[PDB]
Amino acid sequence: TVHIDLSALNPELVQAVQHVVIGPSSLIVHFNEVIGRGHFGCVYHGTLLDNDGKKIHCAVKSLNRITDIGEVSQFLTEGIIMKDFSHPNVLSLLGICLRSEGSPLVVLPYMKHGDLRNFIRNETHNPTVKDLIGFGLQVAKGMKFLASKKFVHRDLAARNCMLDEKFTVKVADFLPVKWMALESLQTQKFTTKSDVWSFGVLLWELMTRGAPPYPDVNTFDITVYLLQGRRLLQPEYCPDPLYEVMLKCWHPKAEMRPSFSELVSRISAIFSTFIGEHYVHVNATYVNVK
Ligand SMILES: NC1CCN(Cc2ccn3ncnc(Oc4ccc(NC(=O)NC(=O)Cc5ccc(F)cc5)cc4F)c23)CC1
Repeated sequence: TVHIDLSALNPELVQAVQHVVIGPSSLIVHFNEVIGRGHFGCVYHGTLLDNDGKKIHCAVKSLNRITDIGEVSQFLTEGIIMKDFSHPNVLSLLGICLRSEGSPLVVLPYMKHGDLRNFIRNETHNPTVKDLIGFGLQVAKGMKFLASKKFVHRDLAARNCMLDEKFTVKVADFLPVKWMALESLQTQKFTTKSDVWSFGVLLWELMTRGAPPYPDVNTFDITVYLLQGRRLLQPEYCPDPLYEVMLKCWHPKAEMRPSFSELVSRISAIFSTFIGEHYVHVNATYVNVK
């Protein structure tokens, strides 16, 4: 029972929130266990009673409160944006259950290992070149899926990719100038080819085990830096063929950049050549760098 006129939302718009709803008669939320509140909502640990037995772990997403109906359609329209995202490498929506008491919730599958960036930066973890390339391969597969749905991410980065118990990457979304294409920096226009550029930066984050891109650069003022004729350097443990792909992702002519289908293809080949014997270590010069 909220004190806001919600049905004044977008009928012939957000009516699909029903054929996706999952009655509270099966979802248990743990408001005491907070996994993390990014900035525009609190995320807790949750459980789902699948049908009449199967219980499953998950991450419940909720918002502040009354800042009007506008932001309620924003949190909903979005969660519904994931509804059609049926791909193993894309973070999906379990459903949306409604109490309407002052904060609707979106149910996501729990990601045991959190985000790809914190996971790889972890010194207790021991990824090989193969594992890191594999994570990158999984990201390209999800992006290949998203591009096919004509969905432009606009914010692809290791911090936005989630990792689950089976080590399956789920591309997700929790101005990032350092991941932006030259043409986007200049004309604020985002495209799939601009995601490919961000994917090239993401591969660099992976091979550097989460070092921040261009530490030394003004940020913004990245445009002037790139225009001087610069790109991120090849990480120590990055295979040449992979750096070559990174260089392609950062092509000056967007249309000249490989598609995500080509990226999956190219990267699956590179990945196939490694056996898991080359361990990737952290770079002394990147450590502690923000
Ligand atoms: N970097 C942060 C740090 C905290 N961490 C919280 C966390 C830990 C474990 N989990 N498990 C699940 N979910 C956890 O948080 C969340 C992680 C992602 C989302 N995403 C959305 O709400 N929406 C989308 O992703 C939309 C979208 C989907 C696909 C796209 F290609 C583009 C956009 C919501 C969360 F709540 C969590 C998290 C990553």
